[PDB]
Amino acid sequence: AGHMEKQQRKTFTAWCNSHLRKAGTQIENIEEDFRDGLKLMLLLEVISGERLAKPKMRVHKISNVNKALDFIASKGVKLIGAEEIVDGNVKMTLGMIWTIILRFAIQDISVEETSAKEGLLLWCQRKTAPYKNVNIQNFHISWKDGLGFCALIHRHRPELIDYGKLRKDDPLTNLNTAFDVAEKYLDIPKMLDAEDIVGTARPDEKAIMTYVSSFYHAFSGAQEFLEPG
Repeated sequence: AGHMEKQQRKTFTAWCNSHLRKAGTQIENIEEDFRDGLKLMLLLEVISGERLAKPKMRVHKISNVNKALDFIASKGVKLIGAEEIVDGNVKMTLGMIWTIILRFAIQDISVEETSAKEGLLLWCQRKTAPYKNVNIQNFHISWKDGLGFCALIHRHRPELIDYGKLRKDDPLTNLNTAFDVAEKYLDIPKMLDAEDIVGTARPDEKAIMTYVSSFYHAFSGAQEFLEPG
């Protein structure tokens, strides 16, 4: 339970499905749908463009999950436990998906010889720097009023948002505007809940990084496989 888990369940699920839809499927319950490892394997194949080992019981689920872990390991990722994944351990399942997001969607981001998390932050800063009422300094409260998200969109597609009519003191509108526009026009699923952001002063960094990284991939064209489906 908890605020962190709630945000991660929403964001991670939406991110996974932005890619799984390319493979003709999707998960519908992150606490249950990776337990048999099939969808975990399919997700890895979609975002890497590589072919994993060929995929109904206990060790059958363990085997598929292990096939997924083997692939992750061959890509340099640390490594939770296969048993805990098969058993539906929420914390560990979310942690595993985060390691996948970090490795396959953020780690390889680079701007002005800066990479991974710092690279993504700098890209955000470069894109939003022109806007006087935005000041991205982190992956949490800097995005709370919603102008940052609106700025990322406006910098790439000025006709989608009338930036000058955005008022910092109406964050619900700023957030909903960016979220709806990104979903409709950019194919970036709503990974964040506007009302829930207004209700906190500590939005989850991993959830925010995940969502912003999708804007990077939607606009850069840097990594074909990471573009939203």
